[PDB]
Amino acid sequence: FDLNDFLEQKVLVRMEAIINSMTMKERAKPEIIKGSRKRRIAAGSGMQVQDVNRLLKQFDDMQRMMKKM
RNA sequence: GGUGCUGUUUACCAGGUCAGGUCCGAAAGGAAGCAGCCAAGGCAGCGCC
Repeated sequence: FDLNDFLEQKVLVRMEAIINSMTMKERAKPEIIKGSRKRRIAAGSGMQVQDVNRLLKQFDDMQRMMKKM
């Protein structure tokens, strides 16, 4: 279960904007995304790093709730 | 080395285009620009010089 998936699922259009600013590898291995990449993605989708982390925060809980069934 | 071809490879770090999103604006409209893609580079094979 990756971010390509999480995508298939005003605050929603902005949640796509962010993933839309990532690369295939970042969607395939979210963990590889540290500060530098966060920065690239925030500016790339007119957001703020906090916003991204937020989106990253969600996927994590969503993924975590995927390793429980 | 250069050059052509082919395969491969490359988040951002003065290429181009720029979905999506963002910014400025009452608006008309401007602006920057991620991913992609094209280009360019890297690693190689073959040919040519």
